[PDB]
Amino acid sequence: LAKRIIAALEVKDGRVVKGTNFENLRDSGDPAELGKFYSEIGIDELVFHDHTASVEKRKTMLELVEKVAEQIDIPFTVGGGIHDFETASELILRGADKVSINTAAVENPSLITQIAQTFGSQAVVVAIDAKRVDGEFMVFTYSGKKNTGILLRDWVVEVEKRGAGEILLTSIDRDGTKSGYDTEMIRFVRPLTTLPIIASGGAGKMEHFLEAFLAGADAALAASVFHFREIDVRELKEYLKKHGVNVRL
Repeated sequence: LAKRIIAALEVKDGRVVKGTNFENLRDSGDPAELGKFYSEIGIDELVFHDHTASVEKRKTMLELVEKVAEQIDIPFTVGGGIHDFETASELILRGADKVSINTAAVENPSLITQIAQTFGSQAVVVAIDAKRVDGEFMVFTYSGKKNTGILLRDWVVEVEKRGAGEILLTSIDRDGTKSGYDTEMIRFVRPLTTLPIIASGGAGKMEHFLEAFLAGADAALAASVFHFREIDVRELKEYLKKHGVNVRL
């Protein structure tokens, strides 16, 4: 099955947060320029997660989307504080291919269906942040601050029922570490859904990507390993292809 390598760019006020090690760029903090660069070195898709203050957030995210869309021809997803249909709609119309929803989806699962009814299931990425609590995988909202008491098992099934197109599955246990993707979590989710699963959290070395794909991920997302050039994207794809993973070269 075909596998995707996805770069996540954390943004705020139209700037990439903590930038990159790429000396070749005019501006290593320019999300559009960085996105273009990633598409040229072989990234399959981009995910932008915005952290801009409330007063300028809506306009800032729309400007980001417009600027990014001019520079790239590969799919991109935008998210971070999308709480209703109109916000999602404006972002897709302005150029995003997909939107990520998380806290708002948990609080109002019909939001998934609402977006999907106009933009198709393929436009809706449900980001699920999960962690082990007393031996069970639980869903967390508010940037991992709130244990919802909802079992990951139940939420995955509901997300697909509501019409999501893809699940962006972040293990809070691994996110920010470089210890590996949470392959147990990925394997737990795999049989519960037909949807593409984007593995997120824990990437540290090329072998972690192989492990994630063996676990049943359809895509693997990473940020700082790419931005700080711990992993070269071309080298990663060549590595994965060598070991039998169907990646696009």
